[PDB]
Amino acid sequence: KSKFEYVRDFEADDTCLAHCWVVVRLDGRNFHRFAEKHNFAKPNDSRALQLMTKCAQTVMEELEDIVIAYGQSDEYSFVFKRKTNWFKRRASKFMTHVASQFASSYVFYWRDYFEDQPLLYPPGFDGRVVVYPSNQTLKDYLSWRQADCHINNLYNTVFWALIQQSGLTPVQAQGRLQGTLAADKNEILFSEFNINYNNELPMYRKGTVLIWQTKPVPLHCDIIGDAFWKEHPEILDEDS
Amino acid sequence: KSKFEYVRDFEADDTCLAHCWVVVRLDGRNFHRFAEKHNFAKPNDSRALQLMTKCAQTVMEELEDIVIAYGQSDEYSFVFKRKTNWFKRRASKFMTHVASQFASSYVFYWRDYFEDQPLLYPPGFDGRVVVYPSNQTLKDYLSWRQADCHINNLYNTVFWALIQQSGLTPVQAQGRLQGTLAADKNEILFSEFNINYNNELPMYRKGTVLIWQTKPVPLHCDIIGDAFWKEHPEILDEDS
Amino acid sequence: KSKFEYVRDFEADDTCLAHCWVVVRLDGRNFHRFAEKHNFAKPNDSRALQLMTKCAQTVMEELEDIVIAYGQSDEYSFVFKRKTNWFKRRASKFMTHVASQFASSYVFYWRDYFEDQPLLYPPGFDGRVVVYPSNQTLKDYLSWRQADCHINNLYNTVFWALIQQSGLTPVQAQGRLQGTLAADKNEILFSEFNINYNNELPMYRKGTVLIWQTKPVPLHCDIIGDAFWKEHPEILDEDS
Amino acid sequence: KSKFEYVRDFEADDTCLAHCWVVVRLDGRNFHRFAEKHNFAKPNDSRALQLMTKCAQTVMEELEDIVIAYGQSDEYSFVFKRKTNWFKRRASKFMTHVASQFASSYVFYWRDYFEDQPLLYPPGFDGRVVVYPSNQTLKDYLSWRQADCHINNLYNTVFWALIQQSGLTPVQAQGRLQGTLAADKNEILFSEFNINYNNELPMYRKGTVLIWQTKPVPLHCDIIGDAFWKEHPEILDEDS
Repeated sequence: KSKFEYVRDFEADDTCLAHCWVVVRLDGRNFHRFAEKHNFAKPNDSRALQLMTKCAQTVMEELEDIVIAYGQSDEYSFVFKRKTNWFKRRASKFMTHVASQFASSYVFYWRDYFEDQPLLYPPGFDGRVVVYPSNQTLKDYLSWRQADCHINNLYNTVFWALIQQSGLTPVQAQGRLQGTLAADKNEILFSEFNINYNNELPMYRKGTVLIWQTKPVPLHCDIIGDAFWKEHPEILDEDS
Repeated sequence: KSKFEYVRDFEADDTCLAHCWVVVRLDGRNFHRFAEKHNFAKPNDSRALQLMTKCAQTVMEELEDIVIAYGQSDEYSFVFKRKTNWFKRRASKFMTHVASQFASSYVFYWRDYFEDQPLLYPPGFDGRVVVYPSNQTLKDYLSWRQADCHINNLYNTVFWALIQQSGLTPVQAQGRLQGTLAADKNEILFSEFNINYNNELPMYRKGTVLIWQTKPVPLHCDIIGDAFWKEHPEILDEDS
Repeated sequence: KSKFEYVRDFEADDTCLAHCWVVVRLDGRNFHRFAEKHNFAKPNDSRALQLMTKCAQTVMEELEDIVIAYGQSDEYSFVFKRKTNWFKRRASKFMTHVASQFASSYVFYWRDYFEDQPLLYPPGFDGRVVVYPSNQTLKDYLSWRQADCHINNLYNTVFWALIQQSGLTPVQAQGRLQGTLAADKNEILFSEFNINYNNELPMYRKGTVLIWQTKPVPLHCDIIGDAFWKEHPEILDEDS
Repeated sequence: KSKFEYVRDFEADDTCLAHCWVVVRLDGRNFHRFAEKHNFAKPNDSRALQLMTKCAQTVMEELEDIVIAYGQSDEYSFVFKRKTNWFKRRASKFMTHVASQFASSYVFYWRDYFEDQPLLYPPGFDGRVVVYPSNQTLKDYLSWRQADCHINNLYNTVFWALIQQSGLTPVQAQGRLQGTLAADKNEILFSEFNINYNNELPMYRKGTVLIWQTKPVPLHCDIIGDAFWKEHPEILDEDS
């Protein structure tokens, strides 16, 4: 009917390969500018990070089949169990339901974390869907993101200390850090600022992992090693 | 030498066929419940509708290459010009940037339309991407959505009149309307409720179209006929 | 400055999910008619089957990264190792190179198997590509095809015996076999035709597997059990 | 049933955008070597070209919904009408049925064109599927291929004349031709070899077009201009 209904023929199938892990990853859009305009503390800002996590919790509570989420900096990844058929496994549905629910929550709960700082404008989020064929590839993905958190936090902590405390210019801080190794960065934090990196808050060092324990609770533990997985076998062991 | 970086190989290309119209369509998620919980007026609620449009305007102003938007009820469609290469024409990018920016705006500008009614929880939105190969198919798509607005508004107007004014039960209203034709519904509104359907507000009857005139201005005109397109030839005539 | 070159923009990416098994499966097109027209012996014809295998061998020798092939009746499946990047893993390339090389070989080597029977016309082949995320799914796929060979050979052997030896009409044969179980079919072959099914040629019962031993050698063994895989661990154990 | 049947869930949809032109293009695989080994005459070999065309005719006769084919050098393109639903418009089916039927025919009819030259080995063919959204884009595609034929034949004719008649070395011929314009190449053919390019056989200059007139007949006419299309309006005018 309608005579215009034929246009439905143009919708294409975007089904995610069956019995595989489906991950939706979100990145705040132009959050470098968003951070500036909202006076985000460098190198880490607890308000921003906890707001993100609160949004991830909401996504996990409102959508379905998400078994684990991992967030750090301006990103959050959501893993849907592989036997899911939530929306016939259509990529577009995973993407938009996660992206929209997250964004609405970001604004909705903003005041709970930024009681004094006013939200200047509704932000946007970049999103993508990736399918991982195995438990090992999924874990490697999560390790990839956690390792990224580590690399960036170490760099940023020493970088901002050089600026905010040593008085160096952004360009000077960068030059001093170029070519430096992990051990070097640690030595600089210790010698020049009397900072023990390993004592920095767990959230800033490892990021945040959300799992069902029922409600999604936050943890700032290592997920690269086996310990985490051996202790929460229900996640990867699930059927299909 | 990351070692986990190989997981990048899993990202798949979701490029939209070149030189074609790209449409992102959004639908409020479970908005039947959202409407109930927020006391939306039936059959039409100006607050809700105008908030949606405000969101569409924000999406058009913050993203790029959107030449026309059309909304009605709990939906809104965004048309990206066919020569766009905004994000290498990746479907996921169109989807998430539109969905997220729309959702954050929905919460952000809520009070501007629901000054008294409080927002009980951050809503989610359903989204999809469709590629239309020609100007005629794109027009037919828009006509399909506008015709949908007409069909539903006529049905809902008489439906809610039977309930809110005749005292019929939802089930009775439905029974009375089954098998009825468009002319019949019009007759019922006129005879039993002294309602001239054609005099109902334009926004409720035709929905809202957004085009650049620069800023995106709202119009509640017919877009099925040629009149609209002959008057705004810049939209379909653009290169590529 | 060609001016027509822009049509290249329309080519779409059809890359197969990285680090996964890629299978190309071929089916002779309308081979029921081809078999009739070329006097194929029923229920099995060694000429046809061995010609197919010869073709599979040529596909494995001329293309690259194929680690195992399995054929039966009018089909043949080719498995490409998962670390292959042969053609950027484009589905179309796997499909056409396999399909074309197979078809040309079918005609080229025809006389080597049908020395007297003349080829009446060049046949066509149906083809498809499927990506299997794991070793178990790939094995289950091969088992699915071998089991198919078993089910059909048992059915066809008793079916053609009822016709070619009992004088039943095709429709009568079918009626007699409807509702029958595997054991029943075995009983019928034994009692009424003095045929011990398990003694039928291995090729007809299990089909043909091709693996590198270098050249691709034919084997008519079971591949559903673990025996085959434990003995040829190089196939599934390969990197990536 | 089967227990292995679940593997069917892995097959992905590869449907071509509805109501659009579907083109399957084939390129002989490593035909530079094939030409050498079979003593193909340079710059053009009538046997090779006519064999290709014979194969294209067979593809058009055995498959369905192909309305026009265009071939030149070692390639052939097949255009399927846009309202086709032959195989649910699955790319893989267009690809493999065209590639296989073509290849089997190439071998089958080889002797009809190479009566003395023996076929040393069964060749392979590269294949691809492209979807064109409009009549204009389809025509531009065909013009792109015909123009390519022109460009290459002009270059090759003068190139091989320089070698085969002027005694230049391949590397010298190339150097002399670098930087030369169309008019220059024409001047060289005329002045040095007394060759009027425009008098070369139509097949070598324009290639071959196949259309239904019913059977697919060969034509060596221009298809870049409107003349051809105005005279055979049935092709682009067909419904959908």
